[PDB]
Amino acid sequence: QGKIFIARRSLLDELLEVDHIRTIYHMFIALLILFILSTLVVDYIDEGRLVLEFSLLSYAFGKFPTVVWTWWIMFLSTFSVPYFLFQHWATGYSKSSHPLIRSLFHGFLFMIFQIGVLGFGPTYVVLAYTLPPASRFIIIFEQIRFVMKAHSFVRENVPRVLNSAKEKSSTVPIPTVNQYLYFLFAPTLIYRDSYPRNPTVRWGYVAMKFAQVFGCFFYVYYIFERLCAPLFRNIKQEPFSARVLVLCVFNSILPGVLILFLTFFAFLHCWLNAFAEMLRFGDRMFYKDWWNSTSYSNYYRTWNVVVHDWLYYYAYKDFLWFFSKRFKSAAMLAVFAVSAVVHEYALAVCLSFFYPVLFVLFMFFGMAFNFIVNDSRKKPIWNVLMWTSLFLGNGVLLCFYSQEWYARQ
Amino acid sequence: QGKIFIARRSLLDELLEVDHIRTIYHMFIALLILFILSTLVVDYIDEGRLVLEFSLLSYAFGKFPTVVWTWWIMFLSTFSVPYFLFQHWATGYSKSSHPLIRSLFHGFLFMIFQIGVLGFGPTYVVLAYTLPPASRFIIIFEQIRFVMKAHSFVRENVPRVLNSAKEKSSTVPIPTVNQYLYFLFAPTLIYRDSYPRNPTVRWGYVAMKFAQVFGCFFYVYYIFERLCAPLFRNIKQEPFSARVLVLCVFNSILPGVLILFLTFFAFLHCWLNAFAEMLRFGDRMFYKDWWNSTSYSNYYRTWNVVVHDWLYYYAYKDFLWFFSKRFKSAAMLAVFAVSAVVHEYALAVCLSFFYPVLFVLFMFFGMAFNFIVNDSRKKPIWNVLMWTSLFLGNGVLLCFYSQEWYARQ
Amino acid sequence: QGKIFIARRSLLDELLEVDHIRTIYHMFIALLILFILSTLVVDYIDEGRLVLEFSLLSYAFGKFPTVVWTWWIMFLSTFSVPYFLFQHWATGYSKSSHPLIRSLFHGFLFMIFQIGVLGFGPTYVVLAYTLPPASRFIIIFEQIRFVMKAHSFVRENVPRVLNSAKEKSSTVPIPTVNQYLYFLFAPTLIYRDSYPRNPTVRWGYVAMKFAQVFGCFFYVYYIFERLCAPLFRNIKQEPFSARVLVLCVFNSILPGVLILFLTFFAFLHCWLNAFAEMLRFGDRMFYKDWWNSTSYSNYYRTWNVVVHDWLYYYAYKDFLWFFSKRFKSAAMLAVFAVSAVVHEYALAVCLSFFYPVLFVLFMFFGMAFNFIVNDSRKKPIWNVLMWTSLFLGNGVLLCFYSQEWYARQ
Amino acid sequence: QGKIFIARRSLLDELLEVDHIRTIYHMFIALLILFILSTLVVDYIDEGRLVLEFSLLSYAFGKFPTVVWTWWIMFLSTFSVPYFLFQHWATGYSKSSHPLIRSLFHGFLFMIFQIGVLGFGPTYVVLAYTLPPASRFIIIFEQIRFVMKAHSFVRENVPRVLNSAKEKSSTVPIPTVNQYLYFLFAPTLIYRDSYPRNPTVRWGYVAMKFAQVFGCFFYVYYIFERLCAPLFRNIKQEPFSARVLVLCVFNSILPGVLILFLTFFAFLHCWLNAFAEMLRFGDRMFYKDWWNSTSYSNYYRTWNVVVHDWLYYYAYKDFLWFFSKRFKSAAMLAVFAVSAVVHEYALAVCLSFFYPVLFVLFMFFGMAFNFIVNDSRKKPIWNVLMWTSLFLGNGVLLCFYSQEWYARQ
Ligand SMILES: CC(C)(COP(=O)(O)OP(=O)(O)OC[C@H]1O[C@@H](n2cnc3c(N)ncnc32)[C@H](O)[C@@H]1OP(=O)(O)O)[C@@H](O)C(=O)NCCC(=O)NCCS
Ligand SMILES: CC(C)(COP(=O)(O)OP(=O)(O)OC[C@H]1O[C@@H](n2cnc3c(N)ncnc32)[C@H](O)[C@@H]1OP(=O)(O)O)[C@@H](O)C(=O)NCCC(=O)NCCS
Ligand SMILES: CC(C)c1cccc(C(C)C)c1NC(=O)NCC1(c2ccc(N(C)C)cc2)CCCC1
Ligand SMILES: CC(C)c1cccc(C(C)C)c1NC(=O)NCC1(c2ccc(N(C)C)cc2)CCCC1
Ligand SMILES: CC(C)CCC[C@@H](C)[C@H]1CC[C@H]2[C@@H]3CC=C4C[C@@H](O)CC[C@]4(C)[C@H]3CC[C@]12C
Ligand SMILES: CC(C)CCC[C@@H](C)[C@H]1CC[C@H]2[C@@H]3CC=C4C[C@@H](O)CC[C@]4(C)[C@H]3CC[C@]12C
Ligand SMILES: CC(C)CCC[C@@H](C)[C@H]1CC[C@H]2[C@@H]3CC=C4C[C@@H](O)CC[C@]4(C)[C@H]3CC[C@]12C
Ligand SMILES: CC(C)CCC[C@@H](C)[C@H]1CC[C@H]2[C@@H]3CC=C4C[C@@H](O)CC[C@]4(C)[C@H]3CC[C@]12C
Repeated sequence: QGKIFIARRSLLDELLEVDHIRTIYHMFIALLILFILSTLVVDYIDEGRLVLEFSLLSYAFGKFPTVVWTWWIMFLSTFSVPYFLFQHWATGYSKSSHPLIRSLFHGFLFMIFQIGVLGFGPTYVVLAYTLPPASRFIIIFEQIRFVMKAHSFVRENVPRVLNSAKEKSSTVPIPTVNQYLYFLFAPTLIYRDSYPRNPTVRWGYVAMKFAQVFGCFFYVYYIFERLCAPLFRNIKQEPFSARVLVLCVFNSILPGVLILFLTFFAFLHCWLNAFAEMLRFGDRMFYKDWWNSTSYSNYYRTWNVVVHDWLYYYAYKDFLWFFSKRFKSAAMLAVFAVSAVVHEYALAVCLSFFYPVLFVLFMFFGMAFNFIVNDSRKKPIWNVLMWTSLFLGNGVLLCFYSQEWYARQ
Repeated sequence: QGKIFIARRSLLDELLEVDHIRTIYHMFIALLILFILSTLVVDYIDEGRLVLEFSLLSYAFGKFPTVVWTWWIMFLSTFSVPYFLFQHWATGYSKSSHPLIRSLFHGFLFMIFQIGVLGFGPTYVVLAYTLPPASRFIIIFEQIRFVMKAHSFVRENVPRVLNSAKEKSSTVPIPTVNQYLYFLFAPTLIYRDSYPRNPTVRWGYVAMKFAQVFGCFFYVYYIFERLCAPLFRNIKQEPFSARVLVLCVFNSILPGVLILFLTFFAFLHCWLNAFAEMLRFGDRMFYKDWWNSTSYSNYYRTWNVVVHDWLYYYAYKDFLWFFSKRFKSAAMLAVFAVSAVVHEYALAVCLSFFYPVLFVLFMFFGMAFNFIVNDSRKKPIWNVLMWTSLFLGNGVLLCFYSQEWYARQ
Repeated sequence: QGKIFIARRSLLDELLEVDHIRTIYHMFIALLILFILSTLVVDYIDEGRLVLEFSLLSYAFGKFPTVVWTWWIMFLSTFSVPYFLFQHWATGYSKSSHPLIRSLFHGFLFMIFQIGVLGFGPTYVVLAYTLPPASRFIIIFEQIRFVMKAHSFVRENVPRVLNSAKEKSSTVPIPTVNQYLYFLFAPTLIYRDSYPRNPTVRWGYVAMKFAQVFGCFFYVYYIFERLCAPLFRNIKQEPFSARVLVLCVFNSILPGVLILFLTFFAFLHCWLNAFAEMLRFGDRMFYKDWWNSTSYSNYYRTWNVVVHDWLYYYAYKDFLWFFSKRFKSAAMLAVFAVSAVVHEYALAVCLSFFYPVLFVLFMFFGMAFNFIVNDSRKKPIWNVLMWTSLFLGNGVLLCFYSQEWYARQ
Repeated sequence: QGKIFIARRSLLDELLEVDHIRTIYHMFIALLILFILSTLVVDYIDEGRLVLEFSLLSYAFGKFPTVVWTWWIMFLSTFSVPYFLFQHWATGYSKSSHPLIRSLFHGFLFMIFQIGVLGFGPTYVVLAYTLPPASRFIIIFEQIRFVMKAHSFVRENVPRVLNSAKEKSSTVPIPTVNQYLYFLFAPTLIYRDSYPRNPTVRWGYVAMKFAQVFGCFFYVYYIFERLCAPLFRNIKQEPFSARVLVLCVFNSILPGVLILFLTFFAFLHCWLNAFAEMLRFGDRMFYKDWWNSTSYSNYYRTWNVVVHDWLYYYAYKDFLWFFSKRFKSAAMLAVFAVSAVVHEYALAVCLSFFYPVLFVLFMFFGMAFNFIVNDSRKKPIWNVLMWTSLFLGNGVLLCFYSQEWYARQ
């Protein structure tokens, strides 16, 4: 039982040298160049000399030093406190000084840490110090990382000591500082001990990926500056829903499709592969072929495997363990709820306004796209119906939120 | 020396079942559905119940009886006259009734046919009897077809009779009229006798291809409303060239790439393979792998093979035969001159206005791109600069021609 | 039992080179020239320089785009639906998924196709969308063709599958779609597989036949002006039935015999042999020697063989199979009823007026002539009474229908 | 030299049992019946009871007894006088009582007989006794017969005695009364002695032919009564040549074609075969296949052979003998002149009015159709051009003459 790690290459890495997929890479590079050329020409003819600095990224990433030290103190807390609270179980169940009291005491001491440090601290600085929207996503992303890393650490290592406590006069297994610190930078949220590793670090591989991530970040910026600038920055007259909403949703698809592809490739594939090569890591199978998946049969699992496995093993299966067996119902509702609640919250903090049609779109449809679709469907038309729904869902998302953001200015 | 036919499949047809490119097929199907849904919703809320007749295709495909009018007279003339004039060499050089004068007499009669009946006839019809754009294109496209088919027939069969005439008292080779007629519907412009043929015909294949061509034609129509209509039909105020032109070119790039991909797949693969399957034809190498091609060194010989072969074998090589040896300049400029004038002729007749920037764009840059890039460079950066040049070239093409067409009213 | 095809030539084609019947060909050619010369001289002295457009054919062959409109939808439907419904018996009786109900279900679907798409469809088109006479006749003629072709396809191939179904675990015979399509253009309404075929095609033959059919169509047009126009177009005064009717019938006999001979030669021989040569078809016994035939005993089976065979094999013999044995009365009246109603239907739709004297003339006399004359009489006096009956019958037909058509305005 | 007689059957007699030409016989019988039925019905509804006697034939054949005795006295004169004048040469050149005087004396006695009896006598009775037009043709026809029979008798038998006169003490050959009287009823105008004869008279053959001649005569009457009655008996108003003349010529073709066929079959073939069988006669090759002849190459010779041979041997060849050799000019003009002069005269006597466009049509065109056509032409198109010219020539003839006849009443 549990996830088992096998030394594999990433799917898209081996699939980017077929000599037909490398074309699409070059097409997107060519479109990056043509975006840059267009923006530089337009900005040159509008003003005097060409724009030196971008000016959006200065506002978007505003008070950066306060993001650096709040990340540092969050990193120091999640490194020190969970490890020290678990190292307090060095005695643990060996002497057994009245069990049932100390177990739930240290359990409550873990919970007050989880809420007190990561619940308030990250939210307090972003809300109180009036940080800008793009810069706030970094703190919230890293918050959701470290709360997962801490709970994963506690949930996996407790079974070791709790099983080993039955054996009398035996050496208790406790994780060391080195391998836990290694896990806290690793690109997977499952085990603590002896990950499958590669022989040597290339260092040219990590350089090319970090260059692609940089190129992707600029692409995402230029997407919002040309695809989402002209029609959201400008509009303010005859505030009616007669036809303009359908066209605003329609014209926001083509930006949304590229944003979805860039946010995948930049972060999920390219950024994690770079850290998986820089720091020795062998699995690299953290996404799968969702491209030809039946709608939401594999798409749920195959999109992010690292965060899916987190939810599958420690939220879904632990819920099923707590209720023993036989539901396939409110357990499925609870894992969809917590996933939607984490998203709506993360988005709500950054723009400081609420209006989550996102939750209704994740709650109503996220159920609909699993219960009335099934996994056994094999017809290719269902891939079309997935890709229709994904296109429209993301287009409606980007439209309504960027409308709402510029509406409050 | 001449082209040698081998029983192959179209590379995309072979490659479309690899399970990653069938995604891209479903991506474009899904975008068609979302384009149809968007247009039907907008039309419903705008006017009445829903769109009954499309309104654009009614104007564009206007006087269609006077196109069938044209095509059938054009088909009967190009079937009857070229073969009958060549079959009149049955006596040929065998009798030798004072040769050299009768040969040039029949050559003159064939030239008078080519210019008077196909060069002047259908172009007089479309200009004299007023026809709308997209309807004229059928007449001029099918005109250029039958001019090539007629020239291909005579030029290949003259060497047979002349070589057979060298050795006197022999059975003069004249192709039977089932052959040539088969060629007149076959999807290649090269040989007469014994093409490679498949053993059976599927007919489910051709039904799927004509279904796709029917879907592509609509896709292309949907392109003109939801993708181009707003920015061309509407704009009529403040006639200045300050920032609007660069924006209009940039906004017209993204429809452009889709038009280029749809006109490629629909005609060159799907429609042409449908005829290549319905009729028994075995070669089906109408286009090579031009996706992963070096920039402009080989794009010309891998984009459209059937037209390239016609040019390379009958215009280029015949010019090199006439000038004997060693130019690679007069021949290069001659074939470019023949192709670019015919393209300008094709696109100048339909809209009845001239503005041949398309000619100078193909002449000036198309030379450079052949000569500065070379076939010796193998680095992938050139492929990026091909896609950059093709995206910009097509975006400038569609923008400027539409700007000019809509400006004449 | 069924018809057995043997490689023959058309009897007239064989007989046209006997050197005395080639005179009669030249007699009718010479009369065409003298009809053209007479009409051109009259038109010159009457109005202006000469007749530019014929004026009758402009009205008669009126809205011809909405006929191609019809024919192509009708051709695609009768090609696709009948074969696909029959091909759906690929599973057939081999699987035996509860037979007797699915067989009648597909039989019902085929009946709904036959009535709704061909019985009601084209007749609705010609009546709803107003069309002139001689243009409607094309739609209803080609309608009746595809109804017979569709019925002939199913009725011949059902015995194959049922006899093959008796012996289980065998390769179910289903005709390939090159066959049937070949049949759908072949000039006979009987078999599917392996017709007798000639070794080569002449193409000078078909050019001569289409030249003759083109000449015959005009001959028939020339008939309506110089032969009928004066006595139908003009007469409008003193509405009495005193002597004018007998004179009008007598004057309409001599055009009648020419119309009967031209409609025979042009369509049944010349046009049908042109298709029988252009396409490879070997039988060509579309009509026997009905010239020297006993009066009405065998005229029916020697006049038009392709329609007679369809009736005799699929209407007459199937009715005798259904009623088992011994009637020669119910079957005779049934086939007469089917033919006379279809003829009246064909001639009632085109002029939109009814007056079915043609039905009672075929019913009352056509019975008598079959029964009183018999196949046993061999005296030449009966042949005289056939030609007397046919001359009078056609003269009364043309007179009364034209009288009625010209009277409705 | 001279015509040589061979025992042959008539061409159309053996050709009327092919089983395809017998059809045309039955078609013309069927049209005879339908003509009779139409006329009897029309005459019944117009008047009281149906017409008992025809009434036209009573006027047409009026004073018949005076035609009988003038024929009798003409027959007695042409039998008695030429034979007695030639029997006066029983001495002839035997005693030779001053030759050169008696030869030209008896030659002048023959000429005064020829002119005095047959020139005046026949013309005198028809002009003086005011006989009707149809009845006059009998006297003129029989006049032209007996003048030919008499000149043929003299011209052929003179060479016998004139050659035999050189031999001394030899029996002179003189024709007997029996064989000359036999010749005077025979259906050929060439020899006097030992015609090729058949074994036995059938008597059923002559009965069938005389029945056909009677049926043909009635057909010719009904042709003039229905085809030439309604439009020539009636018309008298707005006497202008604007368009009516072209239509009157056009509508008179179809009568003219049947008149030409009936006057051939009735008289030439059927009437002569009847007398050729009744009275023993073996040649019967007095017409040939003119149906497929090149225009006026064989038509001149092949139409009537009996009257052609008369002109060829005794007018044309005797003229060529008198001028020795080498003309092919005024001899050809003279034989065309005498032939045209005999026709125009015969037609002029019966209607008593002159107006011969017939002579201009025989003189101008009869030359044109021999000198500029030639005999060596072999293309089938020339048969069409003959049959066009024959149709128009006879149609113009019947129109203009029957117009002129009713114009003078
Ligand atoms: C003329 C045209 C076919 C150019 O390609 P091309 O004529 O085939 O080029 P060539 O075959 O003459 O050049 C041969 C050289 O290319 C190189 N080469 C490399 N690979 C080669 C290969 N597989 N085959 C041939 N040559 C190759 C070699 O150096 C070779 O040298 P060689 O002379 O020893 O053979 C092409 O421009 C044309 O006809 N039409 C396109 C123009 C047009 O329509 N533009 C519209 C606007 S985009
Ligand atoms: C039904 C129709 C084919 C009549 O001909 P038919 O059905 O072939 O006549 P049958 O073959 O049934 O009659 C057979 C009898 O004819 C006789 N007969 C003579 N020669 C014969 C031959 N060569 N073949 C068959 N029968 C022959 C025999 O007595 C034979 O007797 P049998 O029963 O022992 O065979 C014909 O009327 C028809 O279908 N359509 C024409 C009607 C129409 O459309 N009229 C429009 C107005 S004109
Ligand atoms: C795409 C085009 C610029 C091009 C690039 C490189 C090489 C070639 C040929 C000549 C070998 C072409 N030209 C072509 O393929 N013409 C045929 C078609 C075509 C395309 C556009 C036009 N014009 C509107 C000019 C005419 C024909 C393709 C789609 C339909 C037929
Ligand atoms: C000539 C006709 C009355 C006739 C006599 C005897 C036997 C038959 C067939 C049914 C075997 C027919 N019918 C026919 O041949 N129909 C086909 C055509 C036809 C003729 C007339 C009409 N009408 C205008 C009723 C329809 C079709 C012939 C010429 C064009 C097609
Ligand atoms: C069904 C309708 C919408 C027509 C869609 C036509 C589709 C099938 C065509 C249009 C353009 C085509 C693409 C052209 C470019 C490439 C790049 C190459 O490296 C992989 C194949 C791929 C991705 C092609 C696959 C098929 C394709 C996507
Ligand atoms: C700044 C630039 C370099 C970033 C571009 C990111 C590129 C490499 C990413 C973005 C989306 C990706 C694509 C996502 C969808 C598919 C469909 C699948 O069937 C084949 C791979 C393919 C075509 C992927 C290949 C790589 C891809 C095109
Ligand atoms: C009162 C009735 C019986 C008289 C009818 C006379 C008939 C028998 C005559 C009149 C004209 C004749 C025709 C004249 C023309 C030709 C053309 C030839 O290539 C075949 C014979 C044919 C077809 C003849 C056959 C017999 C014919 C039809
Ligand atoms: C070229 C144009 C004017 C079309 C003419 C069609 C001709 C060739 C057709 C029409 C009617 C036909 C005729 C129909 C009747 C018969 C009677 C038969 O016993 C001999 C053949 C014959 C005489 C046919 C020969 C060919 C024919 C005359």
